[PDB]
Amino acid sequence: MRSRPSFHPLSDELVNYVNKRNTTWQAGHNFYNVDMSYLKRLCGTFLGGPKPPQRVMFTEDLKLPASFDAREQWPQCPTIKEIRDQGSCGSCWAFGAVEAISDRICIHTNAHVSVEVSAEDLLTCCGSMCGDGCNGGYPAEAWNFWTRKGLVSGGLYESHVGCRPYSIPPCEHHVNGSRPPCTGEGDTPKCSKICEPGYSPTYKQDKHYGYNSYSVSNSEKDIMAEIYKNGPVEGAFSVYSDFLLYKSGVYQHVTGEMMGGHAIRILGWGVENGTPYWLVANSWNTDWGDNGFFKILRGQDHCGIESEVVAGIPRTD
Repeated sequence: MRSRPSFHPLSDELVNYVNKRNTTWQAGHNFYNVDMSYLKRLCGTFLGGPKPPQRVMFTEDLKLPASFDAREQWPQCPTIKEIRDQGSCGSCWAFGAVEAISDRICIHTNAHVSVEVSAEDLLTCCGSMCGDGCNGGYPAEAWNFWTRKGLVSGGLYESHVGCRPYSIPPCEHHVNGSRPPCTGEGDTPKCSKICEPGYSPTYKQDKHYGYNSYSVSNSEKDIMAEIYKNGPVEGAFSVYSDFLLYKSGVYQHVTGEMMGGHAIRILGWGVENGTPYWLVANSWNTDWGDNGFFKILRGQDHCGIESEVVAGIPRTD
């Protein structure tokens, strides 16, 4: 083994090609002046590991809709619209986890009470359990740590929102070459069991605990029913070099190298011109894709999209 890290990103010919082929999506340049170490740490999820049981979806007598956008169902739970940034930290497994966890609280805690769960608290305080912090991690075990120990509040970098807000700064990858090259590097922040000054409750007071962690079957129908009945879920999929260039439409892998495994948050679905899809949000800001979101081919375990859906339900009262 010998992973060769370097640079010289996603060409134009890659974009141009993806277009001339006429797949269900159109490319463009998202990352500019970025180091391939960046693009890699961006995809920070290992695939498989410790699948949590199986939410035996009671599907039979549940006339699901043809299309659905969780942002439109629960409009009072804004966490659903929010797109985050993992920085050059393969903290995405922690991201899909807390992004959804955040929604579901507002949804199950009486669709009326929002809080941004700290991707920092989980990223830094979990441990081998979840894996390697910014170097990759197990989505399954994020949910599990939530249920296990809980997660305090904590919004975007320098947002000053919550117990522990993400201290890892984002890089302007979607812009200018005059600034510093975005090298995907750094280390995992140290687990500081303490909220920032200004915010009250304390840390222990602020910890939100889940009730259980579970796997949604590998079934389009089942996944749809988890999302409809309980809100967004967290999945994962293999990122090929062509995906980083996604701009709009329904993503279907055409060309590209197997960059790595990256986690996600599925919040909806639909059909875009005879092309069924899943409405998913990313952890690489609002400049990538369509306002941070992208649509991937549904019902074909495309890139493993429907094979790692883990979800959880919060503890009542």
